[PDB]
Amino acid sequence: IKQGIREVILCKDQDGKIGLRLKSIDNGIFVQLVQANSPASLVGLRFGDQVLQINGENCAGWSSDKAHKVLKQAFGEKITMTIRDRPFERTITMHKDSTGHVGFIFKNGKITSIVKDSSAARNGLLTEHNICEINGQNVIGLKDSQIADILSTSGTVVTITIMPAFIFEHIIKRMAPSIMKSLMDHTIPEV
Repeated sequence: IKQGIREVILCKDQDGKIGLRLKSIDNGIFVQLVQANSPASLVGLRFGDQVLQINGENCAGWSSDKAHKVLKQAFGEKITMTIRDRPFERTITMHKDSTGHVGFIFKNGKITSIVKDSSAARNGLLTEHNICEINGQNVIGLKDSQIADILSTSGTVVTITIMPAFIFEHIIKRMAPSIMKSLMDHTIPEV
């Protein structure tokens, strides 16, 4: 989680699209969905991200409907956005043991238990937290088996980005779980 506000310049695709859905939370506007292969993913917008401004207009108190509206009525040429990076999330780094375990049980993305003497324990991982990303990759809507596969196919060092479930549940709300599985950008970023 990069601590600060950064600026991104977007450009609508051939189809007029930017690949973004935004959700109103606590009188801000947050990224609910980033579509793979979109101007939004290229410029590196992330699920969870706060949008403070669009085109220099403040977003405070905007509905989702309204933020969606504004994006459609902007010249594709240059959409400036000012972004606070994943303010609702934290990242934990952990080490697998000899037996290739970090030390927790989870279900539907939600960590539900932590195991004694594990790295999960030593690093103070919490239950009631939804997994957002592993080792830099968005894992939301993937099935547990897939999430579990990512964890085995990772090095010894595992980095998890987590979000309190109450907040996660407020964000994905009004999002059908297939759009997540299919459309939500699950790719390693591109250099």
